[PDB]
Amino acid sequence: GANDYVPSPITINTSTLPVVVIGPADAHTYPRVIGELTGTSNQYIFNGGSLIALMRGKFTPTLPKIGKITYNFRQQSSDFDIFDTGVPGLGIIIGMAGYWPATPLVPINSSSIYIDPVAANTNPNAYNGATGSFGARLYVAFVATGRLPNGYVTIPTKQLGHILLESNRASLNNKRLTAPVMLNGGRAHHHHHH
Ligand SMILES: [Co+2]
Ligand SMILES: [Co+2]
Repeated sequence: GANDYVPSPITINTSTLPVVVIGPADAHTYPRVIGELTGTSNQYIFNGGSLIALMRGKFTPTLPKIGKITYNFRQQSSDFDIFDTGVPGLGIIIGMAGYWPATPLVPINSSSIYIDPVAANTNPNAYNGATGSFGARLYVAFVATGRLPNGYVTIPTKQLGHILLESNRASLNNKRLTAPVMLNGGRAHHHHHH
């Protein structure tokens, strides 16, 4: 049916964090970015309806934010909210972008933001060109916010936030379809030396 779009999560994997080695120069200095996860993408965060639509995606982070940190993703520098994972000593920062490669990375540093098209953040009438899917790219870096144990650190799967689907077709907009933005759990490997 015309509006039978269905949500699909976008996920990024703890297991891709490189081994974290902290030497005497950066030991006990907080906060500090300790590594980036492999960036991911999902073309079909919303997909399925038979009638094409002009769509946009609004992201809302849902973890507690405890501070800010300046960072430039390897995948200018910007401020990012540091979100508390619930694991002592570990925070995360988030960036997101449109699925299409030319769209810019959007730092997560506010209560909610349109990740694509970014024009919608200053124009409430701005949507993506009409098509059958809405997708995104996801970027995450881990932050040492405090002492971490040596060895393997278990990181449970966490929901980072959700994307709300909006459209200039009211019947689709009124569904308030939402898709989870997920950090798949894993183990970080951490070595700390003085
Ligand atoms: Co120490
Ligand atoms: Co080791």
